[PDB]
Amino acid sequence: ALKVGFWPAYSVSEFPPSKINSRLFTHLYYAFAELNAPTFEVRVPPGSEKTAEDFTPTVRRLNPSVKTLISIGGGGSEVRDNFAKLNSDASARQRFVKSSIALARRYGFHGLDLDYEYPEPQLEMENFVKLVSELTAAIREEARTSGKPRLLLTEAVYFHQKLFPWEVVTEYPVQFIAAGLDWVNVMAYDFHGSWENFTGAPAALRDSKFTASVGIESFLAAGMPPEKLVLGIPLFGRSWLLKNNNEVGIGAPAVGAGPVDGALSFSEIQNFIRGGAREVFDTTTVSAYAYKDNVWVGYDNQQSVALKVQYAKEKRLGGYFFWSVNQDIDAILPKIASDTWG
Ligand SMILES: CC(=O)N[C@@H]1[C@@H](O)[C@H](O[C@@H]2O[C@H](CO)[C@@H](O[C@@H]3O[C@H](CO)[C@@H](O)[C@H](O)[C@H]3NC(C)=O)[C@H](O)[C@H]2NC(C)=O)[C@@H](CO)O[C@H]1O
Ligand SMILES: CC(=O)N[C@@H]1[C@@H](O)[C@H](O[C@@H]2O[C@H](CO)[C@@H](O)[C@H](O)[C@H]2NC(C)=O)[C@@H](CO)O[C@H]1O
Repeated sequence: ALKVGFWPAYSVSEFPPSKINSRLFTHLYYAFAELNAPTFEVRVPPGSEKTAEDFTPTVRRLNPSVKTLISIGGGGSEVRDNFAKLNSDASARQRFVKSSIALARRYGFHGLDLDYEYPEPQLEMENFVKLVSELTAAIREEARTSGKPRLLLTEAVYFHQKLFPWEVVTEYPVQFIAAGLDWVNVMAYDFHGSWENFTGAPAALRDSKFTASVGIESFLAAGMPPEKLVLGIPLFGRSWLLKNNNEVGIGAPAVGAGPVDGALSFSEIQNFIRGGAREVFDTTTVSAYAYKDNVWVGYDNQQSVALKVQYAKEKRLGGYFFWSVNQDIDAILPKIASDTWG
C-alpha cells in the first residue's frame, strides 16, 4: 500500500520538510533535481544542497519507516527540452545515468523519479526508452557493487496510456515500464481549468473522456500490472472567474483564471470557504467546488479523496500520491486517504 507525497523545494520558507506529517506516508519525494544541460551532471539547484541533504533525516524523525525518492525534471517546457536533447545523445545519457545514481546516494535517498512531460512524439518515446533501460541496468549494477538494496525507480505518467487519447502519436510501453520501474505516478488531474471558458471538475474520477478512471482503465487494458499504478490526487484546485455571479455550478460560463493564476492550494481553498465561499460536492464527477462572488474553484475535498482512495483499492492499484504536500498544511486530505486505505 503505497502512500506517496511530493514536497517541492520552492516551498521551503513557508513549508519546510519538518512540517510534513510523514506518519501519513510510505514514500516522500523531493521535487526537483535539475538535468543541468549540457553536461547532464544531475544536481539539486546550487544553493539548495543543505535542504536536499537534510530532507530524508528530517522526514524520517516522525516516521522512521518512511522512504524517500528524489525526482528529476518537472513539468514545463525547459525540462521537456532538456530531456529531448539528453535522450538523443548516448554520451549524455551515460553522464545522466551515472550522476543521477550518485545524487540519490549522496543525499541519502532510497530512489529516483523521472518527471518528463512528455515523451512524445514517437522519436522522443524511443529515446526515452533508451535512457530508462540504461538507468534500470545501472541501478542494478550499483546494487551489486555497493551491496545495498537497489534504488527505487519511478516516473510520472500522463493520466492516459496514450499520448494523446484524441490524437495518438505514441503511448507508454507498459511491459517495458513494469519490468524497469517499481511503479508509475499517474497524474490524474488538470483535466479542466482556466484554458476553458466553462467551469469543470479538474480531477474528475468519472463522468467525458478526461477522467481518472478512464485513464487508469487505459493503463490496465494495455497490460500494466495494477500494483504498478499509483493514483495521483491534487492538493490544489483549478480556479476561474465567473461570467455571471448567479451561474455558479459545473459548466458555468467563465472569463479567465481565478486566483492565483488559475490554481489555489487546498489550504487556501479552506480559507476561501471560511471567508464565505459555498462548498458543493459533485457526485457526478466525484469532486468538489466552491464559489463566492465571481470566483469559482474545483478541487478534491475530504469526501472525494476518500472515494478516490477507495476506488484505487477497488481497482487493485499500488496506492495513491499527492501533489503537493505543502498545499495542505494541516494534512487534512493525506489523513483521510491514509485512514481510507487502512
Ligand atoms: C508530478 C507532478 O504533479 N508534476 C507536475 C507538477 O510539477 C506541476 O506543479 C507545479 O510545479 C511547479 C514546479 O515545482 C511549480 O512552479 C513553482 O511555483 C512556485 C510557487 O508559485 C514558484 O515559486 C516557483 O518559481 C515555480 N517553479 C518553477 C520551476 O516554475 C507550480 O507551482 C506547480 N503547480 C501547482 C498547481 O502545484 C503540475 C501543475 O503544473 O503539473 C504536474 O504535471
Ligand atoms: C486538441 C485539444 O483541444 N486538446 C485539449 C487539451 O489541450 C486539454 O489538455 C489540457 O491542456 C491544458 C493547457 O495546455 C493543460 O494545462 C492540461 O494539463 C491538459 N490536460 C490534459 C488532460 O491533457 C484537454 C483537457 O482539458 O482537452 C482537450 O480537448
